[PDB]
Amino acid sequence: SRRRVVITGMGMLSPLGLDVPSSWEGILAGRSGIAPIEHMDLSAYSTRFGGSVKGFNVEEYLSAKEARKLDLFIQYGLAASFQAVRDSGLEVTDANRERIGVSMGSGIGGLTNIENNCRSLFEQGPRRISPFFVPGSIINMVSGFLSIHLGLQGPNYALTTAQTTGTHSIGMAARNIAYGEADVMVAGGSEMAACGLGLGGFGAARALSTRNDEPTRASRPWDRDRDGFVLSDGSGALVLEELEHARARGARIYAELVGFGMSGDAFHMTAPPEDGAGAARCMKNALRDAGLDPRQVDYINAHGTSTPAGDIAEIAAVKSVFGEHAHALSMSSTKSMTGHLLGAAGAVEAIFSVLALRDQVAPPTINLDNPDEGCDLDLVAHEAKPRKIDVALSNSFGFGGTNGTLVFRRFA
Amino acid sequence: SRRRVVITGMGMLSPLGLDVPSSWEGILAGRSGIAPIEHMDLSAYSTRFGGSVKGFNVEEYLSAKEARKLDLFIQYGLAASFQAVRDSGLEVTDANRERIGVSMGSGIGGLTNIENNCRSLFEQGPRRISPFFVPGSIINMVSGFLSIHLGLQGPNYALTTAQTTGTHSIGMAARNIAYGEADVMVAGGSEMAACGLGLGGFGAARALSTRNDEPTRASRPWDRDRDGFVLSDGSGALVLEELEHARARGARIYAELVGFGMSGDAFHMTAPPEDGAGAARCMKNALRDAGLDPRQVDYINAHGTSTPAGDIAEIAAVKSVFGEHAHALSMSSTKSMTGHLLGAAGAVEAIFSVLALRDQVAPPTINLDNPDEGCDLDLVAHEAKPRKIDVALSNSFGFGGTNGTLVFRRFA
Ligand SMILES: CC(C)c1ncc(Cl)c(C(N)=O)n1
Ligand SMILES: CC(C)c1ncc(Cl)c(C(N)=O)n1
Ligand SMILES: CC(C)c1ncc(Cl)c(C(N)=O)n1
Repeated sequence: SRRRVVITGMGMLSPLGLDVPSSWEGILAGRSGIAPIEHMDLSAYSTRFGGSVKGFNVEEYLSAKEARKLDLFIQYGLAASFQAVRDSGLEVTDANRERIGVSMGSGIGGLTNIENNCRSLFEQGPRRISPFFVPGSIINMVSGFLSIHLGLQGPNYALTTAQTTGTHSIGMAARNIAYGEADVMVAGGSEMAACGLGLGGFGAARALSTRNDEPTRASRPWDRDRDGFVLSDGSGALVLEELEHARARGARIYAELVGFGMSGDAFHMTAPPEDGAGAARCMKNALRDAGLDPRQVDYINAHGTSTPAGDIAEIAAVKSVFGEHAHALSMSSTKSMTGHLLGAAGAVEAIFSVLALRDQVAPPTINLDNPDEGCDLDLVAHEAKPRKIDVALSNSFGFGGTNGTLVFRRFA
Repeated sequence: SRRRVVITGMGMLSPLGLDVPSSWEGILAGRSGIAPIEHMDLSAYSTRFGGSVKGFNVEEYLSAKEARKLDLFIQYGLAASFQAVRDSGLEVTDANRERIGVSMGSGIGGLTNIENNCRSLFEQGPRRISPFFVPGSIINMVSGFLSIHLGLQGPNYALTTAQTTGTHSIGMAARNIAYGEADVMVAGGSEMAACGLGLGGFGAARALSTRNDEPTRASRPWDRDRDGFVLSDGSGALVLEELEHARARGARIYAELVGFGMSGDAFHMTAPPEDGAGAARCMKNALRDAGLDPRQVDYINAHGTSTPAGDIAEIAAVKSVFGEHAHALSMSSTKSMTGHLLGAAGAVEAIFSVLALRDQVAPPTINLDNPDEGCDLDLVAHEAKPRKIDVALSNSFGFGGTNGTLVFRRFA
């Protein structure tokens, strides 16, 4: 029968820091991680800024021999995973290695490496493709390399559900533990899509903010002057652990994962329905999964991408699920500060939701100068709001109409 | 407890055929779908052959306009999925659409689209990248597009576990149903990596057979003259359905899905351990999941890729798990005929495992002219073997040491 799941360790790379505490300090101070991109020339592009990871030292985590063969998204995923496992205090042994698995996902994976090898192929021929091209680029190799480095022999897989990846990865890893398939899972996501194909492709879809002259103001969820999402890089990883297994080893427990919901919009390849019907179905699934009255929800980490249709669909979904209580909870988009980490969005946002619980503070939605029509909830405009938070919900919505909701609560 | 899961519908594109019965007819006749790749200059490449889908007509499924937006791997996944749903007879309604979901995966995703958009970007700059590049290339768009087309509102996700994708997708979809998160799932995988990037990428790792003179003899699992796997394209989709749901509407049931096993080798990025210890844990996990003794297994659809180390690891793993029964079961690699469909391998091989049960016949391992050292199991060399099959296993063992096993049983 279904076991309880707690969070015992967290790890992160974000545009705000090279770990969780540094990222969280940035979140609570309303700091932007968005800046013009330096790692390539973007003068031909309609968007030239993003949330880059600043000063990432892979030689804190991996031999340079290994690092040189792995896409940045794998390096970022391993870094966050290593942080999370160290943070957990968990020791891997012959007695437990079969019971510890990994589910680290990505939306796109090793686009930079694939682009770079495509350029080699076209200009120079196939003999110039890297021998490490496949294992260094495909999405499942965060899970793969983490298992090899730590000796994890439990379920080993990867999700790819676009902007919902991190939320799905964490939810389905919790189900693995709940149902007895594992006692521990390392789960989350990683993304580094900031190459010509990534910025060019989202640019071709007119999905990105073009606020090149004021990048820190570009990401403005629910603001009347929003003009698309900001592309950001990084990773989130959590150690999920069965409750009794955590208790038995004296683990520090951050929070309990009580609820997971999924749904499909079955509406449009890229656009959310205006009424947020699929998002509402997904949150209701999650609240019923957690055995909660919707009034128990104190804080929502919104998807809040700063798109015209996405931001308003989320207000419509929260109002439909929570009714009058929609005016009592706090909802914020930390994408106002971090931008959109795509496959890693749900992973860093789950961590922010757990830290909202630990610290009893709703993070701000920065740049919310002029809330749009009907965006009249507590969106924690501009400044962090200390408040009672027993239950936190993290939402993600993705291309394909794919929705995920995670429900966390304080653990006593 | 747990609900029972049955197979009510199947769909396929393979190198042997454009549907299940044509593909299966090729399998039982020992036909090869391997040939030199056409409409492509592979002069500078060390491998110039593989398993192409021949004569695929996407306009049987999609309008020309909707097909132009989607990578070939997505088109192939949608063709298999539509076939599977049609085969099942299922009627989607407002009363059941929240209980019907999708988990169709891919190993490598939209390399063809990535190539063609790289060409545009490198030659003409980012403003010539297709607007549909991102939503038409990402792995979760088979699940996305299928959900939108059929109005499926159930769990909507995509796995990417390299060569294990199709096996994991089907197994985790079976869990969704068993644990009451869905009544119906469409599950499996699709792949189209016979672009330069796939032939070039696997070729740079020297993972491919280079038997260009005789492509049909290239894929020769357990034969002493094997020299790596053969790259192939296509898709497999199953309709998985809760047993009472299937009985209530009078569904034709092909077989029961009784077991799902996962493990991680935690050994190496691309090569299995010599003794196949991970593959052995995974098969034991699958049989435990099914409450079956190894003695009850009649038929194994091997991973059987035609790599020197992979093939010998699987023999060791089967001898370890099955002991005095390892010679009584029959084990074959249909990759001897189809080549290696990577993420779709596990999907088409689950369908071949179900059909082995329906028709009481072990498909052949063609090209097994000279079994290697210690490859003395019943490998069904050369020709199909009619026999008793109550229980059939399908194994997938991929990059990152990620393992999956499905256990199917006759239903009556
Ligand atoms: C199994 C037989 C009846 C068959 N032949 C061809 C096709 Cl394409 C299909 C299908 N499921 O769409 N089914
Ligand atoms: C499985 C059933 C519904 C089906 N689907 C597709 C085809 Cl092609 C046929 C047929 N050949 O009459 N029958
Ligand atoms: C990229 C190469 C050097 C590499 N890096 C890390 C690992 Cl863990 C392995 C492996 N054991 O398969 N190989």
